[PDB]
Amino acid sequence: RTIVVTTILESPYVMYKKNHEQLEGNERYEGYCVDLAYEIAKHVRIKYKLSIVGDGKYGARDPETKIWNGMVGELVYGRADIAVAPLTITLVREEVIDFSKPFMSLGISIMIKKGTPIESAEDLAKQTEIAYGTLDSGSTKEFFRRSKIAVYEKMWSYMKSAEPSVFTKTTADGVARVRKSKGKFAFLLESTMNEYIEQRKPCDTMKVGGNLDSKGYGVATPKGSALGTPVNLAVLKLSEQGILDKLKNKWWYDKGEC
Amino acid sequence: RTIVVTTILESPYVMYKKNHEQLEGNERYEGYCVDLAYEIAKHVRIKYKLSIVGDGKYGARDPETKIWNGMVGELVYGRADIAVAPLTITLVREEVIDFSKPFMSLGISIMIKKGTPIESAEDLAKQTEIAYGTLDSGSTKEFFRRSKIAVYEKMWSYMKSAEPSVFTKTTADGVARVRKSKGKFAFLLESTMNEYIEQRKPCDTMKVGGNLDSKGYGVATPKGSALGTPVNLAVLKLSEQGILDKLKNKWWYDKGEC
Ligand SMILES: C=C(C)[C@H]1CN[C@H](C(=O)O)[C@H]1CC(=O)O
Ligand SMILES: C=C(C)[C@H]1CN[C@H](C(=O)O)[C@H]1CC(=O)O
Ligand SMILES: [Zn+2]
Ligand SMILES: [Zn+2]
Repeated sequence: RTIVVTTILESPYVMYKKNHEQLEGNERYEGYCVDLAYEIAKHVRIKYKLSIVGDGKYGARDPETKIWNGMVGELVYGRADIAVAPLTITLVREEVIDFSKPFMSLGISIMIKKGTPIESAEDLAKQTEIAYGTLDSGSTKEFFRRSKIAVYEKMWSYMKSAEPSVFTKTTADGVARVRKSKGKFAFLLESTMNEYIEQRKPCDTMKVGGNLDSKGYGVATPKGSALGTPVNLAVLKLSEQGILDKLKNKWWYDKGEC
Repeated sequence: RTIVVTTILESPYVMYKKNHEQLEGNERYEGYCVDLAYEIAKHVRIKYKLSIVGDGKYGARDPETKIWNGMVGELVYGRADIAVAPLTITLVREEVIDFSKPFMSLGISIMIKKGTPIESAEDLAKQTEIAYGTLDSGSTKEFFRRSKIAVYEKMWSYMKSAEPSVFTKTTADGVARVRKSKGKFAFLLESTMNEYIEQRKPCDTMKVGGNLDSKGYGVATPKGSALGTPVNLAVLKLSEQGILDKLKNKWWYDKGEC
């Protein structure tokens, strides 16, 4: 009866509240995706419990074992009913779970320390004084691994052999590396996280140039679930009421520190 | 066996070629959605025929008869297998047909003649010297009709009573009215058409301000169709190959006249 909603810690989508150790159940979390889960549950009329995904991953298939990890895996193996997180809509995931229409749009983008002489991906690809990298797993890394576009193929060729490794484990690590590189590191990450960080102190990063692609985050359910259709319609309803726009403003811009 | 693909004339999505009267079948049309139909058909492996929708409408339900008109109606009543056009993904349509993930993103936007002193929707709502309106039917008009947001409610209140009528029948009429108003008419229309027109001679219009909402166009199929899943995956595949970006550039920007 109580619906299991898998998600993952990532600012400002899902975060522990400051006093979370005094709170219980859903009340210990806050963020965009926390607010979105509450609005979807009200429209679909369900009771639910937020569960943080055990392995801390989003979702990819191990090439050797064929096992799906992360939140995707939770849905595929029947351990969760719905995933609500910044889970990028990609063909390999859509083949195994269902995604709602997108609740947020985004693209891969470039984050630099203010003053770095880079304005585009082409600017990065042409040189190597300024190192650049992606998270060590995820949709952005796969974008580069799989691209057949000249400039991105060149970038992937550089990133896979660069030493020391240009890959980072978490968004916070990628950000700290831009901040502590003295302008010699640029981080390639989703425009949404890039936009959020650009409004946080110390106000020393910025998003530069256009995005390299155009995609969306979606709410995900197992294939065949009776919740899929109602969740999808709930997302469109919230879009048309202006609620997704209000939530983005609330968590990115209303209390922007810059 | 041959798949019926319903669509509609709208530049630069679907247009007759200059010598179309000497050509037959699919070869008489060209445009973004013509190229998109060809790429989807190749991936899904189907033979198809493009049919221009008889009533020249996109899709809405008559409040008296309950009958669906336009391309949506063609799908619902079984007269077409797929619709490929700038058909906006909206909750009322998604309740009755299936949409693919979005192949293009867009929002309602404002088109002005160069020099008009308007930079936002708030600027329009505050005054009446510069008249403003939408197409007489479609998603944009319904956006305003249904909005509960203060500024848009005020705009809808003005538009519904304004005399002479601020509504127009077609994009071309709305555009001609901006061009022939001497700066006293602004047209509210989807950002995609706004962007296209801004690159056509005489180069005297522009898109101003941000978009008022954020949505997408989708390829549509009847509910239950065996083509729905393969079409959806085809759209994601083309997105990830960069083909949707290439097609947008081809039809909007590569031969831009401005
Ligand atoms: C935060 C992470 C690791 C996630 C979020 N969206 C992508 C995903 O759904 O794969 C990942 C980021 C990216 O790959 O840059
Ligand atoms: C061209 C037209 C009348 C269509 C295209 N997209 C919207 C639709 O799918 O309703 C309409 C435009 C708009 O309402 O501004
Ligand atoms: Zn704790
Ligand atoms: Zn003819």
